[PDB]
Amino acid sequence: FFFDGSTLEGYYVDDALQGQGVYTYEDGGVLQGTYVDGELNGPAQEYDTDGRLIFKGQYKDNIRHGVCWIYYPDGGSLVGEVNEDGEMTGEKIAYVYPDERTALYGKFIDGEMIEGKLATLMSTEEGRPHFELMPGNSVYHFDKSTSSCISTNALLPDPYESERVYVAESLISSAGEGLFSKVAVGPNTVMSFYNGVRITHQEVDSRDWALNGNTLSLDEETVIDVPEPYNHVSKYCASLGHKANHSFTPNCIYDMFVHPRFGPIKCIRTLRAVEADEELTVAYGYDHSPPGK
Ligand SMILES: [Mg+2]
Repeated sequence: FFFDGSTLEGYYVDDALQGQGVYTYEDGGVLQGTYVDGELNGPAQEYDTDGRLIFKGQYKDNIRHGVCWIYYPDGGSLVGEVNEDGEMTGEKIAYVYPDERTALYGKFIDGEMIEGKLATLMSTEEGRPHFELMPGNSVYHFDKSTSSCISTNALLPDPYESERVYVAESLISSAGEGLFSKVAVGPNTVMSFYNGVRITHQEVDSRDWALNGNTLSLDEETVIDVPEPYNHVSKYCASLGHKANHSFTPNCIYDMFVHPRFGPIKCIRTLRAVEADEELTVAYGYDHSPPGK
């Protein structure tokens, strides 16, 4: 909120704040809230360590109250009537994907997805979202990978990804399979997720490189990998990000993603507009060298 976000006024009654106020959190979050008698009461917006919106909702007696929005840097969000304690815990909470349409609506506990059914965000009317369950039995839950288990439901595809990309034989290369866009999309579009087993950089750096075909560093402490049963689509297709080939002229980029089912992972995001049936590629780099030598 440096250039948009309405800057506001407040007034004091007996040394107590009324109206708009700003408070900084321990982690650095900046809350712009509404105050009634020096306590949070009314609409509030929170911003991260920069000017980006990470929360929109309202407080009652210093506690978050009704329908609140939580925004992730990747474009996803979590929305629902909050607990009496201000926590995203209820039966009507939803994770909404970056298209602000596809959603997983259901039971959440403190922001964790316990039972999210596929749904579509049908309207907001600009306060509260309205969801409609999609036809079917598609349910999802927070299921973060370990060092050996990639997923409790390896053949259950991510529904957002499945409408956007598919795996087929690559034409502009000889790396075998490739990842292709199903639809035409503009730049900055999340297309696919890179989930996998969670291992250590020391593990990847010290083992035979032939085991590192599908390795991707997630942060300083961990590498995401799609090891050998799972490198086969018949054994794993919950996510398909590892199928995107590497190139010196990529049309996509790896990026951090907060996924309600997979947890902290990376995703594939377009660099430019991409056409239907166009192959998606990411740049060579530290965790995937160019051919040769
Ligand atoms: Mg590859």
